[PDB]
Amino acid sequence: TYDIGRVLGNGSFGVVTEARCVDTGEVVAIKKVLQDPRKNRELDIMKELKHPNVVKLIDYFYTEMGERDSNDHNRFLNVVMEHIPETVYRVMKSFLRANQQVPFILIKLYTYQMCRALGYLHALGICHRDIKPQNLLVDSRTHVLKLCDFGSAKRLVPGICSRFYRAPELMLGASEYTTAIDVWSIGCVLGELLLGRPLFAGETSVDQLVKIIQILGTPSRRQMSTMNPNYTEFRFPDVKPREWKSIFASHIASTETNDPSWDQALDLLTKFLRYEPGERLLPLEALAHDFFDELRLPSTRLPSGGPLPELFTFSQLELQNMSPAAQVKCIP
Amino acid sequence: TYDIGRVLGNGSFGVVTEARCVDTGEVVAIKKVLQDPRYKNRELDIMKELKHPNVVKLIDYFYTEDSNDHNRFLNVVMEHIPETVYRVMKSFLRANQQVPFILIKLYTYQMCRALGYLHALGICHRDIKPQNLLVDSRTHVLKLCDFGSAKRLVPGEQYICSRFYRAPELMLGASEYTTAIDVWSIGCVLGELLLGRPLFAGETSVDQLVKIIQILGTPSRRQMSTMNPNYTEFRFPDVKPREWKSIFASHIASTETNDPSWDQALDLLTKFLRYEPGERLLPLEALAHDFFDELRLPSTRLPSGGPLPELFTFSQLELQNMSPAAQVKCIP
Amino acid sequence: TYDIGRVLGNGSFGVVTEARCVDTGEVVAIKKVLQDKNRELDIMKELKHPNVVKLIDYFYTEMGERDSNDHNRFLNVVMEHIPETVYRVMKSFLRANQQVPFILIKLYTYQMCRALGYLHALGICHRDIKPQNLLVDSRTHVLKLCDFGSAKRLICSRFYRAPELMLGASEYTTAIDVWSIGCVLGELLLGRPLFAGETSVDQLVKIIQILGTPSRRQMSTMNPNYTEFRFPDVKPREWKSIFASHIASTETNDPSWDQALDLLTKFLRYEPGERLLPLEALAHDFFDELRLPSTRLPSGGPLPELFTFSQLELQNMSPAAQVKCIP
Amino acid sequence: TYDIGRVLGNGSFGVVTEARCVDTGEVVAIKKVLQKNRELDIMKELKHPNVVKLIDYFYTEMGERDSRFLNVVMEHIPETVYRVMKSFLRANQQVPFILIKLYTYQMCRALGYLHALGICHRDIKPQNLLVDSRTHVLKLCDFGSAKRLVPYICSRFYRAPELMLGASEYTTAIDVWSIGCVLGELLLGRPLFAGETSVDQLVKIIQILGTPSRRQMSTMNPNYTEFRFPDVKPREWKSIFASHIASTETNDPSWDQALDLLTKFLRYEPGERLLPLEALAHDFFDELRLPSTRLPSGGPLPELFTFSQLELQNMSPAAQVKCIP
Ligand SMILES: O=C1NC(=O)C(c2cnc3ccccn23)=C1c1cn2c3c(cc(F)cc13)CN(C(=O)N1CCCCC1)CC2
Ligand SMILES: O=C1NC(=O)C(c2cnc3ccccn23)=C1c1cn2c3c(cc(F)cc13)CN(C(=O)N1CCCCC1)CC2
Ligand SMILES: O=C1NC(=O)C(c2cnc3ccccn23)=C1c1cn2c3c(cc(F)cc13)CN(C(=O)N1CCCCC1)CC2
Ligand SMILES: O=C1NC(=O)C(c2cnc3ccccn23)=C1c1cn2c3c(cc(F)cc13)CN(C(=O)N1CCCCC1)CC2
Repeated sequence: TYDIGRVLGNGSFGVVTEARCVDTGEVVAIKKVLQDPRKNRELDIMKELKHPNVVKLIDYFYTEMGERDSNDHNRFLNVVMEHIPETVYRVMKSFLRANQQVPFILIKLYTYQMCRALGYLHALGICHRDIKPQNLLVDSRTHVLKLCDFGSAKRLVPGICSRFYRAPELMLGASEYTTAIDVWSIGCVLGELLLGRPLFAGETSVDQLVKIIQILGTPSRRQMSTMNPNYTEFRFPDVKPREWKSIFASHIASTETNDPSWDQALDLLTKFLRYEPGERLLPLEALAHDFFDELRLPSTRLPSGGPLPELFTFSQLELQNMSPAAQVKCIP
Repeated sequence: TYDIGRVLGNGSFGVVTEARCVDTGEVVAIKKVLQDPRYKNRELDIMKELKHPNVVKLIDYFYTEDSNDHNRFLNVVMEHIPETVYRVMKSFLRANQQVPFILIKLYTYQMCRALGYLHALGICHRDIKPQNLLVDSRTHVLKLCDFGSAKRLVPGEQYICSRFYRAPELMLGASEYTTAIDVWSIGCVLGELLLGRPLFAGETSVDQLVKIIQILGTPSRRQMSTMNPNYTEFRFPDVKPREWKSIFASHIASTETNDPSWDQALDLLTKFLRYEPGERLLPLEALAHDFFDELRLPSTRLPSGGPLPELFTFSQLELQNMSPAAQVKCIP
Repeated sequence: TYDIGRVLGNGSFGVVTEARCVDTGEVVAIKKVLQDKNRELDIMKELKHPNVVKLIDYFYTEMGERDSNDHNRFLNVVMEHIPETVYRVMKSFLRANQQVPFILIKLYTYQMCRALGYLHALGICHRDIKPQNLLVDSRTHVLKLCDFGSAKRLICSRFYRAPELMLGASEYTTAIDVWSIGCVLGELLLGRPLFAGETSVDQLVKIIQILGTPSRRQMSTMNPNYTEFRFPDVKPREWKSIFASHIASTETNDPSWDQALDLLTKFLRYEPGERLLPLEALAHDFFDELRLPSTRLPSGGPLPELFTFSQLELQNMSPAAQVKCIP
Repeated sequence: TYDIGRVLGNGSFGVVTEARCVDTGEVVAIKKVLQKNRELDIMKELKHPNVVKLIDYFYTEMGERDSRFLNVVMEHIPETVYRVMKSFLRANQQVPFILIKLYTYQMCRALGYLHALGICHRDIKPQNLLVDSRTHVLKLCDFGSAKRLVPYICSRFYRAPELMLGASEYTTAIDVWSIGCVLGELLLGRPLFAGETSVDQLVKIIQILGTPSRRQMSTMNPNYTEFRFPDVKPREWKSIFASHIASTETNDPSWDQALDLLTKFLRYEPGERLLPLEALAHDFFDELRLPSTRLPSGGPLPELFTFSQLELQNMSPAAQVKCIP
């Protein structure tokens, strides 16, 4: 049913390629992975998701190979998905090359839809576990953002690489963690969208723990125990917490032009990037932040002038995972 | 001119699959990786250079069959060896049996010699682990492979997700290192061969440094900085150095007639696993160690009874990169 | 003693698995069969030959009680491990749309004959020779017999079974293994089974369509209960007809095609008594290439063991065969 | 959940072993196969008085290395028709007619059920027909060869003639032919067409059914038309059992009804072989429908008549009034 043509980089190690569905002429994305045919976690998770900001699962099928053999005729699972041409990663580097900041309306739209998508996932009990700009699909014309790449997602049963966006509890080898690790990533994406470069760029985990400490300050004994208990008494150098207003001072200087956006973005950044995972602002709660107040005004449009994408038709599971204060605030 | 059938696994990015050469009837391994024909492939150029009894032979290579494409598929054809040190180890583990000292000697020797040659060309493998060490049970030949991470370390430049066998300088944001990182791996493999489990098994960059310190002791201020200068004044908790006979006490206990095997292996383990990369015993130099004296006796055989594999017909390049003291000891 | 791992497949009446010998690190095959004395193990203890699997060890494993139930007892036969079969090598070339090179057809057929000649010299009949039983190492191109669950001093296969067996014969000779040798030479040259019928009737017809009608007397040397039994009358075809297309595609100014087919005709004969004996076959011109000193594997390597005949092998070779076979 | 113990033998593939369910103490049979299965998928569909119940299934791993066992758990019954047969054979005695009727009936009803789901068993033989000596219940088992036949195993004596001619395509009638061979052996004390090979067997079939016509031959395998086969005359079933009919006599139509039922089963043309659910209404089973009939033990007869809706749907109207007592 599909013409496979041209490789779109690499997903969860498996290969992702462009494809045309011959019945409709439409282009789709096909991630082919090597499964053992006697159960694939990513595809079972994909079958559950339905949300305005998650890639649609379209079809799936196994490659034939034909060559039988009393060893392993391998077999390849083909997951067919909605094709969206860009990522938040690309839009950023496009603005970077232009030495220009992403407009605050796009930063608001992207962070919102990322938060809403990750809240749904967490409401189903699913943790994406590898949120980074390279996974946040974007449509330049409608500025829809969709989640994708669920090769690392998992239903965290009580009892991954890409290092710039991992939660600090992960870099300390926490043997147990919560869905909050995605919230730390949300903070890192929002952070990079505002800064023009990663907030905590470091080659290894040691290198990053330092850079996080050089900003959040030295973690307390109690904070350290909420991340990894085995390190409750592991002492770090005593660094005093630096504050966002300072790090972005130059950006606030050059850009800022009659906007409280910078105050709201940095406040929202603070509520995401917290050592104690339980103290991190939950994603569906975050939708109510004043940073998104612009998106609920009726006269707000895309910079193009076109209409805003889907933002407000919350499902009941979305509403159920919102505090009463949040439920009143989000109604546009 | 190959019948491609059955996937062996995932190498550096690409997939490796078994294949039959239709001209000779022989079985080979084909690693298919996603190249860009407009650029150069590092792994293939490196392999094109290697000729050594303990490196996989490069047999052939070819590209497999629009604008906006660019992404083509490089097919590298190599010698097929059906096992790894990884598989042999987990084999003995299940039997609650220690790998015999004759094999621990054979494998570590051939690994050192393969890595000594590699260094003599200026190449660094950068990801030595049991899974890369091909083994043939019948001859107990060991060969290096998986050169997707190899590189001719050029002073002045700058990310691997292999966890247990990386050198401490790598787990700090080093950005400059030497071929000594391969020697640290040699130590971890020899360590695991003797212990039945990884010497420093911890899931993250941070957890492992901790596990290494609980054994090697806290690094001195100068030992740090020969690893990563950016962390010279970084103090760790004060751990006392453990004794290898302590870690191996139970293994040393069970195996009666300790002989110098345990003493020579632990002396050789000590000379590999050193914080300062510059103080680590060089791989060809290691060949002359007393641990391998059994390999040089004329009456020594494999446990099967068969003859020992290639061990001593050193090339001229090997000799030039051996201290004169080592050469008289190594040539039997 | 042994670490048991991968299941390689199914032998005669049991499962065969990979295993590591803990003393040596070597990989071996263990055939575990239900000992509910074995014949196969007695047969295995006798065999020593370059082209038979080595018997390495054996031990019993029991599950349950005894006088209570019937518990279980299992014979575990430990053998030399070879990683491929002729069956696998064949299907590999088939997928490639390629003929097995004549040097490998020579090597495999030669070594198969020698093992079966030795086996027969002991008076043993293998009784189930097929590509799945002919172990091969691509690296050396050594061929070894295995799977002796049917061997016997005088089956569920059908494609490589002799015509006498498929006629229900009660008595047979060791020449049933020579028919199987030819059906393997045939598949190596045709790229597909010479006689491939699902059943034990469909198969005789496909044989008849090539060998012609067995004479009144020929049918009597196969199964006497069928002498005066008439079959449809087909005229015998010629192997050069059946292989005409292959002989064209593979061309060459070599006598291999003529020599290979001359050997096929001498193997595949209705009369068991007229079939070329396995050790006599070694002297056939087909294997003259193997006796040249300059010959190598296609790889470039040395040829496997081919000529160091034991004294028993020599006793079962005609004097003409002895001068032709010693290089 | 299970203690795996004594090995009972080999089914279509894999080994079957005795086992105890630790929860109930009950004994069950576990078929362990090396694996979406077909046999397990088919087993999951069947629920009928004369098919083994599938109780459970579970997989064991054993290994964890780069480059599985299905365990099918079933109702345990300690005998087969095969084992009951050798019992009377060794006893120099014929299987009682009430038992022949019971076994053939339950077998027909089980295969009739199986066909109504579109499944073909393809390897019915005495060794597959479980029996309980106490109740004389018969249940089908060993579905490793079953398949639904959307248009290669070594079963010998009970294969249909179209199968022994390797017919690339066939119908569920092959199970009907086996029913006939099982009934036949129950009456004769030995296989009807026992031969070392297929050749020996067609020869034995030809010596009884006579030489097949071209069109009969074309309903089996279109190939081999007008090809081979001497002129052999059809023999008579009453001749074959003449010695048995003497010794027994009985003054009963049992021998006539059995041989009539044998004739309607063992026919070259597959479409002309008596369908199984039809077979239940045959006069042979009239005794099983009498209220005063009991087992030879004195006990009650097993389940025989409480037909599901599908069983009724595949019975001719004449058959339904004949079968309901
Ligand atoms: O349309 C889609 N539906 C999906 O599910 C899906 C998908 C599936 N797995 C992953 C993993 C990461 C990112 C996206 N995906 C795509 C899909 C859409 N592009 C992709 C690209 C590579 C790729 F591999 C998959 C996709 C290239 N590209 C991109 O911007 N990149 C790739 C990595 C570096 C920069 C960020 C532009 C569009
Ligand atoms: O025969 C060969 N010639 C080569 O060049 C080569 C090769 C190329 N890249 C790599 C990376 C790692 C190891 C080997 N290779 C192989 C090659 C040989 N086996 C391989 C296996 C997987 C694979 F993907 C490649 C190969 C499985 N296996 C094995 O023990 N494993 C795989 C990883 C976990 C356990 C260790 C058995 C032999
Ligand atoms: O190493 C060995 N030493 C022995 O004695 C021996 C052995 C014992 N019984 C039999 C029966 C048939 C073939 C070989 N054997 C083996 C042995 C070696 N492989 C085996 C395979 C299955 C198996 F079941 C046994 C073995 C798989 N395979 C293979 O190519 N196949 C299996 C059947 C279909 C295709 C042909 C690759 C290697
Ligand atoms: O209790 C059960 N529930 C099932 O499903 C089932 C079963 C599963 N597969 C097959 C295949 C053939 C026959 C029965 N089965 C049994 C089961 C019950 N016996 C079995 C015997 C062997 C065996 F392997 C399985 C079973 C021995 N025996 C028997 O009379 N034999 C065995 C073959 C030669 C003579 C006939 C008496 C009881």
